[PDB]
Amino acid sequence: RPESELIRQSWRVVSRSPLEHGTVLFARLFALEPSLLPLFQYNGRQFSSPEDSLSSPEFLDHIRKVMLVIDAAVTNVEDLSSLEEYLTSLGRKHRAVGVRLSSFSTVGESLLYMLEKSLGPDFTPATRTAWSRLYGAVVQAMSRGWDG
Ligand code: HEM
Ligand SMILES: [Ar]
Repeated sequence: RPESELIRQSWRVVSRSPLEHGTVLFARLFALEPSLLPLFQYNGRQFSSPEDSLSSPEFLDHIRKVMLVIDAAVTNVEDLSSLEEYLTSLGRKHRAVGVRLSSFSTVGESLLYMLEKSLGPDFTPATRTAWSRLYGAVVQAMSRGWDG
């Protein structure tokens, strides 16, 4: 505690409808950083517009994969060292597909946006601070996949 409990309580709301909330996360992401759009290359083709991504089964499967990684982080919030090796290889995979490490800061802001809009009154400054810390720890582990 105390960050721990704020994370578990707030995630309970989001995890009721993961694809709907993850849709908000990625809509926001492309609004902030449109140059992330070409990195989702399924069947060797590029999405033209952000709304094109929302029709792609492969893209929606990636939303589910994202939400499952965040769920594992919440389940393990008391000790994240258990996920470190997995997160390092997840970083390496994203480096491989072309994501720059700086772009994970925009992902974090999109995550915070999605929580603010979902929780409304209930997304307190303490809750924000807890999620920033948890997300920061996840990215620090992933960052090792970009060497060092
Ligand atoms: C700008 C942000 C991101 C981009 C452009 C991106 C793109 C991709 C791409 C192209 C793949 C490979 C194809 C696929 O499996 O759908 C992938 C795999 C994956 N991504 Fe992401 N991703 C991003 C962020 C994230 C985040 C934040 C997470 C989790 C916290 C995540 C979790 C995954 C997982 C679990 C896989 C499967 C990895 C594997 O092969 O084992 N991604 N991502
Ligand atoms: Ar997170």
